[PDB]
Amino acid sequence: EEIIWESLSVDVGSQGNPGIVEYKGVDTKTGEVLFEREPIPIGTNNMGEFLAIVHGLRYLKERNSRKPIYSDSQTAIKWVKDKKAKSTLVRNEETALIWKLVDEAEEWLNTHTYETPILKWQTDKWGEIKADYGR
RNA sequence: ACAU
DNA sequence: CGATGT
Ligand SMILES: [K+]
Ligand SMILES: [K+]
Ligand SMILES: [Mg+2]
Ligand SMILES: [Mg+2]
Repeated sequence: EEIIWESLSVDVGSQGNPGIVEYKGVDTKTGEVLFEREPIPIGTNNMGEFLAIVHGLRYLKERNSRKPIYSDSQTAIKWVKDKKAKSTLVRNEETALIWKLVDEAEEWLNTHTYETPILKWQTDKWGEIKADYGR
């Protein structure tokens, strides 16, 4: 129904899918960019979406913030819930870096706790998520 | 079908 | 139009 403005919003941006993947997190109320991941040469949209949420979890935990996270990715929200990124991307030399980060993100989820609500951004009702890359 |  | 996902 109502946007929770006191929140963190994350999104992926890519050049190709699979392709170059980046992500960022922003203050939903103001759009202030709070973190930005250096581009990863080969990844999928959903791996980036997943990494972005997990990074948000770690960012908020480190700052003792109870803010929820918005993501527009049904897939990544479920992957974080499951603590398991069920990506189809081939594991080979050129995808090594993204798979390393995904493995480490899962590993972090399996060794830490959090109460952060991970909420679906309702793009159809509210427009594009505030962390969108505008491509 | 829905979410990207 | 193509791809990644439930
Ligand atoms: K975009
Ligand atoms: K499809
Ligand atoms: Mg998105
Ligand atoms: Mg977007």
